[PDB]
Amino acid sequence: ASTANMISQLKKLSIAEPAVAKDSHPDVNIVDLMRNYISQELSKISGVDSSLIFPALEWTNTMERGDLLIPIPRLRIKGANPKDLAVQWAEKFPCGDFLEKVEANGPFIQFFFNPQFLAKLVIPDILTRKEDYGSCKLVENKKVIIEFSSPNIAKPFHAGHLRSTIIGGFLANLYEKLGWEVIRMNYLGDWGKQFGLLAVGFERYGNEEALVKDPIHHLFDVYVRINKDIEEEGDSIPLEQSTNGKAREYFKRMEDGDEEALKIWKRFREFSIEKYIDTYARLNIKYDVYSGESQVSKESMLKAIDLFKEKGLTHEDKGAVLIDLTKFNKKLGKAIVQKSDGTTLYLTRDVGAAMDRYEKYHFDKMIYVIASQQDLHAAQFFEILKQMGFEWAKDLQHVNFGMVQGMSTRKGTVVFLDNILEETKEKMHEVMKKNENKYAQIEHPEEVADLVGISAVMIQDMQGKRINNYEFKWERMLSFEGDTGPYLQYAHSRLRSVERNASGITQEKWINADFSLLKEPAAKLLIRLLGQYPDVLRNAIKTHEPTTVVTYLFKLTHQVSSCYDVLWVAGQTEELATARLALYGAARQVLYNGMRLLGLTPVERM
RNA sequence: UUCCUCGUGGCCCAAUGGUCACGGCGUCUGGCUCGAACCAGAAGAUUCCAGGUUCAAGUCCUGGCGGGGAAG
Repeated sequence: ASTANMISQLKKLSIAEPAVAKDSHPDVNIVDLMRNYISQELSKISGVDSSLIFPALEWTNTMERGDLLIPIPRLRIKGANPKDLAVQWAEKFPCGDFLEKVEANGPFIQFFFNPQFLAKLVIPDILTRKEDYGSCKLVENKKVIIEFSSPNIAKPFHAGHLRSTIIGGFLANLYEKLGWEVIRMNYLGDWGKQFGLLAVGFERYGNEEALVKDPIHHLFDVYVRINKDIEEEGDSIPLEQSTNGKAREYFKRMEDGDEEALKIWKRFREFSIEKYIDTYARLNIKYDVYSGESQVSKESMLKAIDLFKEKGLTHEDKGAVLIDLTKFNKKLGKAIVQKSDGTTLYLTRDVGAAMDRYEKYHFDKMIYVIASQQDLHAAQFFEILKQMGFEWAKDLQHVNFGMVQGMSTRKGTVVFLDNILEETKEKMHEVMKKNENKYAQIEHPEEVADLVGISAVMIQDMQGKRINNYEFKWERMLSFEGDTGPYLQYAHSRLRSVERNASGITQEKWINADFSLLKEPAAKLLIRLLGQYPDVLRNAIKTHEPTTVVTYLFKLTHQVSSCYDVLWVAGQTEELATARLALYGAARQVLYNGMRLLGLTPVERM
């Protein structure tokens, strides 16, 4: 046997334990292949079980320290001296065609993959599976429900709601790529005093004809004014006669039955959902079901109430049903689940909704993409499902995120998301016209500008970890130089130009290129880069951070761009021209994959 | 007042507990006779403070300070 054989032995090798081996996928992750190899070999040298070595292998910070490394201390070898072991094991390590070099360094052992070896396997793999390159089957017939955005249709959809939307869109695409069935659910906040306020407000300032001219502009004007009332008349006018109370009243009429209200409501409900469907689509998102606070009946809600008692979780307080979660967690406190008047509160509705979902979908996992401002709530909610004894309770997860600051209707700082997009599109359109020759070759400058701007908007948000807050600033959405959406778009766009620029050669020929011709440092760094996308995605699903992907995407595009200035595809020998076309080709495919994963839309020209 | 969360270069920000902290912006020097929305090079750090756990801390623990959030 030999090299093509070692690969087989390594692909059908579960050196990892029943737990971690479910992570080893030598077949679709070059780094895993190496993890296997390195483990098998280092075991033969060290005497240490390979299952102990595998998880001790770490991907490096920068590509200067190798492709993987292992901290000897981690192996916990009694009385040993890591620095010596490193040296010993390192100088004796079999490189073969896999590794380029193994070098001891302090208590660590670094492993430098052989770029040639990588090239021959990764590019073809990438060029062949294309949109499925990063893919990996991490789950066996599992269904997940991801509830995201879930806005209150009675309030302006501003820049702040961009977050729960794109994050949820991301997790959805990510989960699918790793083998999950995904239900994209928008849990619309469409049943309460808030809508009441909007309805009342429409009587006060609404104008049926202006509504038709531009529903949204008018409705916003309505929202604005009616809200000035609640503010201006603070604690004066007695409830029944005040605006606020008048709003609560309108909701009563609905929750009561008033066929008159349930009509103006349903009218709004249908319309809003239509307006939303376009917006989400403009962000490459298509919900499977548009649920909502309304969709959870008093049946499901009360059935839950009984369960709280049935399990001895509630206590009576002057007619109100409460739940003191202290027993379970001091920080959780007490929660009102139903008030004296009988009205079940939102904490109870959420539990209803939950149970309803488990019944209808029998999901293996449900992800709640809410904002950090609902941390306590989310926690209580989860705790309750636990103590209710639901098996699935343990399959619920809350993915939070920081807030976009600088959005206030009463401060006039408010700016709708549809407009943020639009305004950015126009700006991107102008920079696009700065280059006549090129601009001329674009068929739909408008469509493309909007794609470019959206990438700008999305990336600037996904660059840092969800948890981080950030100040709304137009310059954040309008920048195109440096690490910005436009940067990725331009890289993708120029890699395509290079392709078109050499139609003379086609993909089929790329896969069988003489990869040995990709020996330059720049090409090596880029090759190594290419084989990490698979690890990136799997790590992405652990951190649930768009930034996990975006960070990679820039290292990739950065390296690509470096290469772009030294490795020409044009004016070369057909042999070298095909070699680099396969390199840039794969690079483009990976960038394509990642961008889509994040929810952006690659552009061919800009 | 109680709880949570963030604090990394002048500004934004990354990091599996694993070595001498990744990028962008600003700024300095260069490069337009397959896309310069770019590239090459330079300078800028003790990762908020006092400690602690650990072979190893930006990362974990306690407390302080500051911003944000939540509860009362």
